[PDB]
Amino acid sequence: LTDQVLVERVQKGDQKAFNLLVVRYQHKVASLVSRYVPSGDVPDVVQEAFIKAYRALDSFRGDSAFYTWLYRIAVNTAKNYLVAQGRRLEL
DNA sequence: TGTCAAA
Repeated sequence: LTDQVLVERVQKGDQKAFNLLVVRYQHKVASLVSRYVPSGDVPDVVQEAFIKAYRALDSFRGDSAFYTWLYRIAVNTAKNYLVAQGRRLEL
């Protein structure tokens, strides 16, 4: 089961295939997100990143490895979190 | 909104 096979399966309606991608990548994504947001907020941001990746998977062209695309989604989700945090903290 | 080398 390569990432590409799992992605193809999800794009064909096999939702549970995506759970294998989450199991494969959640530790890496948490580590990445922890570079950007406070430790207590990492799980929330990681969860959002994975939901966004899943819901946008139909638009993923496969012009990179899945993880390359997911990595950038995670970074940008963290960045959006920081913008929202700035607003809430009146920065 | 999009995020597509890899990381």
